[PDB]
Amino acid sequence: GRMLGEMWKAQLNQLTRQEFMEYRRDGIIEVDRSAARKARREGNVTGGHPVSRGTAKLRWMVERGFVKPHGKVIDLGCGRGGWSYYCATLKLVQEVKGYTKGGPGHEEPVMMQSYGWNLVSLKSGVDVFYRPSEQSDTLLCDIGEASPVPEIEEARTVKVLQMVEEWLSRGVEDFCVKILCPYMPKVLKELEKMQLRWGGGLIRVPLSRNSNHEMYWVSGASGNITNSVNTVSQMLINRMNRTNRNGPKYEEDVHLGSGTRA
Ligand SMILES: C[C@@]1(F)[C@H](O)[C@@H](COP(=O)(O)OP(=O)(O)OP(=O)(O)O)O[C@H]1n1cnc2c(=O)[nH]c(N)nc21
Ligand SMILES: Nc1ncnc2c1ncn2[C@@H]1O[C@H](CSCC[C@H](N)C(=O)O)[C@@H](O)[C@H]1O
Repeated sequence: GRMLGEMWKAQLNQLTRQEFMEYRRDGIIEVDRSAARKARREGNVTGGHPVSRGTAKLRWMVERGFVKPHGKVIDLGCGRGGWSYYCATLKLVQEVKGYTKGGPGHEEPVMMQSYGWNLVSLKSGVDVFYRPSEQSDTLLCDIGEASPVPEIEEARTVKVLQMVEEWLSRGVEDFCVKILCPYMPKVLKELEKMQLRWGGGLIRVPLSRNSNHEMYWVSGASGNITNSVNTVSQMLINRMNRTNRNGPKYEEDVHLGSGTRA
């Protein structure tokens, strides 16, 4: 038998494009980024606007205690830097190192002056899958590229977990790791072993789009992995089958201020 999430992916792939676009943001929470997009086009780096939607997703988890960034934070796949700049605003964070691939088709780090920007060092041109691990107090990873083929998303997710395993073995106190495809067998098998060793649990951020099944493995959660994943699959399938669509529920984006930290 298959996990319900496999069903969801098959049904997702059968939507027309118009159906898909009507579904992907139906009933999710979305922060309004109109001012942020104007800020990046105007080079406004002091207005507190996050560089991406990712900031609001990590804020959601941090304010619920699912991860408590502190000390030295390493941000794997930092992209423009939304997670890294957010952590540098936090009282217990002392240093943020972000690594991302960059180059054609990939986001380059953006230089911002949000609060605590001077604690952030972002490095492009870095393939984290071949980078030696380093010590960290907080380990973040937001990597996982979508595909219509669930076996490709499965393999991509397993590769992330095998990399994270090396970084966690350095001794990490807090973590938050994107699980792109949590319902496929090879991901479940690996995650269950890694939960046994390192703890944590899977959570679904309601800012995630209905067009993906992404969940985050976070140190400040617990709970059965199979049940957590199934709960998300049923929600996403329920939303796909309720065809009176409303678009997202809008909320306010994070304000990251400006200024250096001592
Ligand atoms: C093919 C996919 F399965 C993608 O593998 C997944 C994520 O496609 P996506 O790039 O939007 O990812 P998403 O936006 O959710 O994630 P974030 O940006 O928040 O990180 O949706 C499906 N998909 C994309 N386009 C279409 C489409 O035209 N028609 C249909 N039927 N399915 C589509
Ligand atoms: N092998 C790899 N090594 C390093 N970065 C990678 C990678 N594969 C993908 N990435 C990067 O992972 C990034 C995920 S971006 C995630 C959003 C980010 N947390 C924010 O808040 O802005 C992408 O920019 C992508 O280019």
